[PDB]
This record gives sequence, C-alpha cells and structure tokens, in this order.
Amino acid sequence: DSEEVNERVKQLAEKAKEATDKEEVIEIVKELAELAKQSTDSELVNEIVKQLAEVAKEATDKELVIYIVKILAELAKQSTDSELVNEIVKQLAEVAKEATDKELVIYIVKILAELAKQSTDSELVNEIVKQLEEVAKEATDKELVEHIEKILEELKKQS
Repeated sequence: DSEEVNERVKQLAEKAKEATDKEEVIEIVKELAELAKQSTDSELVNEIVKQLAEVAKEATDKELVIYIVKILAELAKQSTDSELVNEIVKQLAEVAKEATDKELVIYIVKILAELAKQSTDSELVNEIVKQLEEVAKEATDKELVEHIEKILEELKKQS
C-alpha cells in the first residue's frame, strides 16, 4: 500500500537519524535505497531522497556519506524526472562544497561531470557547470582545480 510504505520510510528515516551503530545506519540506508529504486511513485522517491540527503549532511562517518552519495548518483542517473535530478544535483553540490574529505569531493565532482555529459538539457548542464566552477573557485587543491577545468573544457567541447 502507499500509506504503509510511507510509514515504513518515516520510521526508517527516524531510526537512521537517531541510531549510534554505524552498521545499523548503513543497513537502513540500503533498505531506503532499494525502496527508492524499486518505486515508480515520484512522491515516495522524493521523500526518500530528502531523508537520505539529510542523513548524509548530518553524518560524521565518511563511509556512510560516500555510500549515500553513490545511491543518490545512481538514482539520478536512472531517473528521467528533471525535478528529481535537479534536486539530487543540489544536494550533491551542497555536500561537496563543505566536505573536508578530498576523496568525497572528487567523487562528487566526477558524478556531476557524468550527469552533465549524459544530459541534453541546457538548464541542468549550466547548473552543474555553475556548481563545478564554485567548487573550483573555493578549492585549495591544484589537482582538483585542474580536473574541474578539464571537465569544463570537455563540456564546452561536447556542447
């Protein structure tokens, strides 16, 4: 049923945000991810993404954050719903901009590059370019800046 799955998500999300066992949180996130990937209900998927992004943005376990980022990337790449893809890009960019874990930032940069390269929507591509430029402007890592500059040139050349 609809109401029942909504309630399952509500309880999982609460449990995830409260739990102090990291393995437990990973398991909850995995269940949420499966529910989102199996759903054809945009409302449910949007709610799950909201909750996952909140867990990620509150978390202090790097493994959990990158796991959630991976889930969100997969949901975005598999979606044909521009509202959802835009929202995921927003969340990923917000995680990238404030992260102090360089591996996470370059993973997100790569995901964003892939989404842009795989898009024919100029609104999305332009937004990703904006976010990547902002990450590059703020970065103190020459290699990262060089990689972003390469991506931006590739995007320019592509379209």
